[PDB]
Amino acid sequence: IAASADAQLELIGPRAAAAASLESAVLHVSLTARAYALTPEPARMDALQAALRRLEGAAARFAALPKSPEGAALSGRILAAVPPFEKAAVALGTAVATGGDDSAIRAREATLPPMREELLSLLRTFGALQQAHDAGASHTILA
Amino acid sequence: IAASADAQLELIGPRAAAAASLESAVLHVSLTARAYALTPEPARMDALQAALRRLEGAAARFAALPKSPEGAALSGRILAAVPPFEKAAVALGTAVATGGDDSAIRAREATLPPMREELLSLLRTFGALQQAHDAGASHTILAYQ
Ligand SMILES: [Cl-]
Ligand SMILES: [Cl-]
Ligand SMILES: [Cl-]
Ligand SMILES: [Cl-]
Ligand code: NA
Ligand SMILES: [Zn+2]
Ligand SMILES: [Zn+2]
Ligand SMILES: [Zn+2]
Ligand SMILES: [Zn+2]
Ligand SMILES: [Zn+2]
Repeated sequence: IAASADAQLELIGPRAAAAASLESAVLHVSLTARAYALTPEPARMDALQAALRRLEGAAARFAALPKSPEGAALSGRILAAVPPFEKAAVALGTAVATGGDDSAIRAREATLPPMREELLSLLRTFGALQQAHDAGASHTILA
Repeated sequence: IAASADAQLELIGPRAAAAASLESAVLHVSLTARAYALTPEPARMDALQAALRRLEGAAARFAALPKSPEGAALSGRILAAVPPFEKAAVALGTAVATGGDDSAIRAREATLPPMREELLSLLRTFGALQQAHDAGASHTILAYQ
């Protein structure tokens, strides 16, 4: 009861942490993909690959958190956008790795930033709504 | 697209985490203090005690990370708010423990929530500003040259 309330409130820190880590994974993927387009070395290709695994890991962690009703709606949208984003970043990396046109690399890569922006904008809104519901639930328990 | 830019951007996650975690430690000290005062019992004194050590650790993690210039203002004040809030929390505890008068304990208790809400308000403002700053730095870092 008190224990179950406290269990609810203690999700805050981890929920916020998972959201930011998904945020940061989306960034790191964009950053590593851009850098590999820029300089098609082994270490760069490897860093991109590692970034995509980090992204799948962050999406999964994020997916597992209980969310507020508002929060869960956005969450679905966020998670549904992650596979297309990964997919596009994989095509980029592949286009580079296989020696594509400097023009084909440019085109694959140009696809990413609109997806990145959308993904980051949804997570930012998720953070805002969830934190508001956290504040309401917080007050109910401490009252 | 240099290494120095990854290092900058990789601070986002931990900083955000340390902010949420301090937010949570502060709630948790409030929640255990209240529960103790409502129902004085050994495990509840223990938890308030544990919550206090947790808050000192969360403050220390948060104080350790670099912050944007906007944050640095709010930041300084957040951290200075912690000791007074802990000190009040100890005084509520100690009052319940030493066998306080139902009135005096209500007074010490009442002195907590204002301090909690102010600190949490600051923290959330800090989060919003740092987020806006991180979003602008990320954008710039990934801009086409
Ligand atoms: Cl990054
Ligand atoms: Cl709600
Ligand atoms: Cl709590
Ligand atoms: Cl922006
Ligand atoms: Na509040
Ligand atoms: Zn990175
Ligand atoms: Zn709500
Ligand atoms: Zn708690
Ligand atoms: Zn700034
Ligand atoms: Zn942007």
